[PDB]
Amino acid sequence: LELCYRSLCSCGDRPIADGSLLDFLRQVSTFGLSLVRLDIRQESDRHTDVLDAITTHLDIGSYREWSEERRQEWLLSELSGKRPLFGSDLPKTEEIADVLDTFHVIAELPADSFGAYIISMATAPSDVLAVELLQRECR
Amino acid sequence: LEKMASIDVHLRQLVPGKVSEDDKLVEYDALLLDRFLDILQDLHGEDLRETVQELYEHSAEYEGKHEPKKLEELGSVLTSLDPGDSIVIAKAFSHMLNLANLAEEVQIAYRRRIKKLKKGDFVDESSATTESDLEETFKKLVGDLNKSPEEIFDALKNQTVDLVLTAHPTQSVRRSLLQKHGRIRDCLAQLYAKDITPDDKQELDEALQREIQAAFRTDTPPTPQDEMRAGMSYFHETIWKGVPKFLRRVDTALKNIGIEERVPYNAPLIQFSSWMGGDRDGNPRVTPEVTRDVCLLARMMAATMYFNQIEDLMFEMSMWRCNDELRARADEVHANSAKHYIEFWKSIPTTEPYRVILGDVRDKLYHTRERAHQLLSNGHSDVPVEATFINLEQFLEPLELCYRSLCSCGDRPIADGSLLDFLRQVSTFGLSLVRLDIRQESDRHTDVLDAITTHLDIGSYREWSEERRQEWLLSELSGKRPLFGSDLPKTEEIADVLDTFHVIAELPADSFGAYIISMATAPSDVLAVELLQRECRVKQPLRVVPLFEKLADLEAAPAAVARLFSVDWYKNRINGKQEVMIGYSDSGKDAGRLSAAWQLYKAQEELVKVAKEYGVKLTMFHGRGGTVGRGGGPTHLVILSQPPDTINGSLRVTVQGEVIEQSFGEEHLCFRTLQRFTAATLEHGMRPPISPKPEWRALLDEMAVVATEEYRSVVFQEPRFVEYFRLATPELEYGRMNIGSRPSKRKPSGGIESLRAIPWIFAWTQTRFHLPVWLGFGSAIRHVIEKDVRNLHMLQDMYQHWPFFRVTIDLIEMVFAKGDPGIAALYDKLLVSEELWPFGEKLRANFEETKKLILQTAGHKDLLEGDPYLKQRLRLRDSYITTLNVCQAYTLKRIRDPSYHVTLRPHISKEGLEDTLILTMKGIAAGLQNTG
Ligand SMILES: [Cl-]
Repeated sequence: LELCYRSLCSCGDRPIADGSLLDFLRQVSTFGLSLVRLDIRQESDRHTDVLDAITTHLDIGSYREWSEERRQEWLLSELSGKRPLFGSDLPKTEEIADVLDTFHVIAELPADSFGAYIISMATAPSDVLAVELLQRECR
Repeated sequence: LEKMASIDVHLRQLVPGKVSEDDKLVEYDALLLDRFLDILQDLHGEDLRETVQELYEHSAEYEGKHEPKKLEELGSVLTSLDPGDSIVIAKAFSHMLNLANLAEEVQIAYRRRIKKLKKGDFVDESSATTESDLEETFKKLVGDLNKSPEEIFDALKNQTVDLVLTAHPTQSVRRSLLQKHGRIRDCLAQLYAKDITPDDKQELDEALQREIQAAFRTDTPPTPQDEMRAGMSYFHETIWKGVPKFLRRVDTALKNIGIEERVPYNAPLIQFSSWMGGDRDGNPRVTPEVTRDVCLLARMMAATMYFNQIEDLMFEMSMWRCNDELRARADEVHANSAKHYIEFWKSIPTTEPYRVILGDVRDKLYHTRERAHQLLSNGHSDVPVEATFINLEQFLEPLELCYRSLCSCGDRPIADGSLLDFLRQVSTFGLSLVRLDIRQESDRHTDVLDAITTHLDIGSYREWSEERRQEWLLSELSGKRPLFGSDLPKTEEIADVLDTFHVIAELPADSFGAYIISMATAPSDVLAVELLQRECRVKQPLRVVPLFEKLADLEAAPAAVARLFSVDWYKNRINGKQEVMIGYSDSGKDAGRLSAAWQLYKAQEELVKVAKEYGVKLTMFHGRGGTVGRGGGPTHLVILSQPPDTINGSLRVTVQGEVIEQSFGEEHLCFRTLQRFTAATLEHGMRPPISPKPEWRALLDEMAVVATEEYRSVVFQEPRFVEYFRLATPELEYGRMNIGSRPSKRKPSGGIESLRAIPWIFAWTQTRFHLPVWLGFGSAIRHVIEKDVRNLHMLQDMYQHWPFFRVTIDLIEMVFAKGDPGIAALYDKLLVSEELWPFGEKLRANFEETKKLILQTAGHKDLLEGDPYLKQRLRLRDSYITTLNVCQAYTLKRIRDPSYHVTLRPHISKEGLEDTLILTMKGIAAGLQNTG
C-alpha cells in the first residue's frame, strides 16, 4: 500500500492517493490486523500461587512466606540467569494450570493481538517481576 | 570348443581328493566356470576369453606349487592391458569368484551330515558337518548334564538371541544381486536332482546361463538409507519365512523329549537389531534425518510384510465356532464403515468372525504403512495415529484373541498353523523388524556438557576431574530443574548430538535399542548420555551401553560398571539389566590380538563377578572382528568358549556384513545359523566350559606381555613403519577411494592410533598378509618354549582341552590359510622403496615363524588339518583371488608412479585405472571375507 502511495505521488497523482487509498492506510494503522489489542488481567495472588508451587517443587522454600525483598532478589537472580525454571514435572492445581495455560496460549498467537498484562491488586515490584518471569519461562 | 577339458583338469589338480562322497564342489564350480567362460566369449570376444583362461590357469598352477615365476607370468599379461581390458578382466574374475562362492554355498547346504564322524567332545562343534543340532544338544543336556526336560524348556522360554546387523566395511551387496545369486543357487541345486527330466534339465541350463549373464552385465557411495535398504534384504530373502520354521523345529525337539508345550509364541528367542543409520562414530554422514529415515523405512518394510502375510491368513481363518469373547469383538468390528479385499469378498460376514477381526487388522496395517510413508516423504501426516498400531500390544491383542478362541473350540491344531507362525513373526520382528542402536563417541558428550556448563557460568565439565563430573551429573539427575533452553551456543557437532536426541524423542520406542558410547572409560560417560537423554525430553530413555575399546579401558571396565551399579539413580534406571560392549577389532588395533583375546576373557569374568554382586543381569555385546566374528560351524564352539555365566540366556552378537550372505543367503544356511546360535546359548547356560588351570592363566599372562610388547614395538615404535604401511598396502587408496561409507582416519592428521579398526584390518587383509591378526603370537610362543622345555606340552594341552584357547588358535590358523607371503613380497617389490625393502623381509620371516609355531601348538603338520572342507573351499577361492592380487599390485604401481610406462597391448573387445583398482579391492574383499 505504501508502495502504491509512493508511486502515485511520484506521478503527480498525490490527490488520488489522498482518497480511498489514504483512508485505507489510516484504517490499517488504526486497526492493525486485529482491530483491537487484548489486555490480559489476573490477580497478583495467582502469580504468588504459581511461583510458590514452583519454588516448593525445587526444594528452595515457599515464595509466599518470603519477605518482599527476598522475593525480589530471587526473581532478579532468575531473570538474569540462563537455566530454565520448571518442566512438565510440576504439580499444578486447576488455578495454577489455568495461569500457565493462558501464558502458553499468548505464546502461540501473533503479538499484534495483545496489549498489556494487567496485574490486579498490585502492591509491590515483585508482582511485576513475577509476571515478567512467568512470561519468559513459558517461551 | 574343448576348453572345458582343460579347466576341468586344472580344477581337479587344485582340489584332488573328495572331502566326502557328496563332494560335488569341483563339479559345481566346473559347471559355473564353463557357462561363465562361454558367456564371456560371446560378449567380449574370443580373444578376451582366451586371455582370461590363460590367467586363471596360471593362477591355479600357482596355488598348486607356489612357483614365483608364475606371478611374473601373470604380471606380464596384466600390465600390458589398456584400462579397458583391465576393467573387463577384473570384472570377470570378480564374477567368477562370486560363482565359486555360490557353488560353495550349495555344497554346504546339501552336504549330508555324518553321524559316525562325531568324536564326543567339544571339537565337534567347530564344523557344520559334526556340530550338534538342536535335538542332539537336548540329548546332551538330558543325558550328560542330568538336566530335566522341564529345565531345558524353561531355559528356552527365558532365552534371547539378539543378532545385530552392522554396515559392510565395503560393498553392501545390492538387493537385486542377492536375488540373482538366489536364482543361480536354485538352478544349480535342481540341476543335480537325481530324477530330473531331459527337458527340465535343458530349461534349467538355459536359466543358469541367463542368470550368470544377468549378473555379469550390470555395472554415489550409496546413501545410508540405500545401504540400509540393502542390508535389510535378508528379511525378504530368508529370515521372515525362516524364523517360524525354526521355532516350530524347537517345538518338535521339545515333543521328542516329552515336553508337550510349544515354545510360547511371544517368547523372544530371536531378536534383530541394526546399526544401519545409527552408528555415528567417526561418520558425519549419519545425520539425525538419516536415523529418522531408516526408522520409518524399517517400520514400512515390516508393515508391508505383515500385510502381505495376513491375506493367506484370512483365507485360512474361515471357521465359525468361536469364543464368546471373539464373537463379541466380531459383532463390534462389524459396526464400522472394505476397500482392500474386494477382489476376494465384497464384505466379510459375521459367520466368519476370525475373518472379520483379521480383516480389521489388515486394514490397520495398511493405514500404518501409509502413515509411515507419509512421515518419511514429508514430515507430517493426517492419518490418525489411533487408526494404526503404535505398540506391539495393540498388534498382538486381537491375534492372541483369535488363538484363545480357537483353542477354546478344540481347534488348537488350526491355531498352530498360519496363525502360530504369524504370532511368532510379530514377536520376533515387532513393528520394525530391527531395533536401531545409536552410537557416538563419548568425547562428543563431553563437548555438549562442556558447552552447557560454560553457558551456566559454573566452569568447564571438561577440566573437571572424573569424580567432580560424576558428582555434578548425579546432582542434576536427582534434581527437578531443567538444564538448558534454546538459548545455547551450539557448534555443528553439539547441535548434531542434541538433534539426534530430539529425533529419538519424536519416534516410537519400538524402533530403538541401545545407546552405545564409543571410547567409554568411566561412569561419567554413561551418566552423561542418561542426562542428555532425559533433558531432551525422551520419555522412555534407551538403555545405555558403554563400549570399552583400549586394553586399559578393559581393565578399568569392571570398576566403572560396579561404581555405576552402586549409585542409586543408575540402579533404579536400569532395573536389574545392563548391557556392556567390548570390542575385539578395536582392542586388537590397540594391543595385538592375543592380548585382546585373553584380556577380553578376563574382563568378561570380572564383569560377571560384578553383575552377580549387584543382582544385575549382564548382557555382553560382542563387537566386530575377533574370534566371535566367524562364519558357520566355528561360531558354535566360539559361543561355547565364552567364560562361564557370561551369556546366561541373553546373547548379543554382531553379524558382520562380510559373513552375512554366507549365513543368511540360503534357506538351509539360515536355518542352521539360527539353530546353532540358539543351541550354543542353551548349552552354555547349563554346561559352561572348564575353568582354566592356574598355570594356564599365568602362562597366558606372560605370553600377553611378550605379545603386546612385540606388537607395539613393530606397529607403534618403529619410526618408518607408517611410511611402509602407506606403501606396501592400499590404505591410502582405500580412504581416498569413496569406498568405505564413512572416512578412515577419525582425525585426518593422526596416525594408526586414530586409524579405525576396519581399515586397519582391511589394508593388510587385501595383500594376503593379515599382520594385525597374527603379529605377536610368534614371540609369545617362542618365549614360553625357550623359558621352559615343557611349556609346549602345556600349550598343546590347552589347545586340546580349553575351548577359549582352541578357538583363538583356530582363528590364527584360519587366517594363515588365507595368507601367502609371496604375493606380499610382490607388493613389496613393486610399491616399497629400496631403502625400506629389507623391512618387509623381516616381517615376512616373522610371518613364517608364527605359522610354524601355531602349527606346533595345534599339533598339525599342515594348515587346517582338522577342517578339510574349509581348506578345500578356501583353496578354491585362492585361484581367483591371486589374480585380483597381481592385478591390484600392478594397478597400484601404475597409479602412484606415472613414470612407469608399460608396453601396452591392443584392445580386445566390448561389442580409467581407478575403476580397476576399486574392482580389485571389492573382489579380494569378497574372496577373503572374515579375518580379524
Ligand atoms: Cl569399527
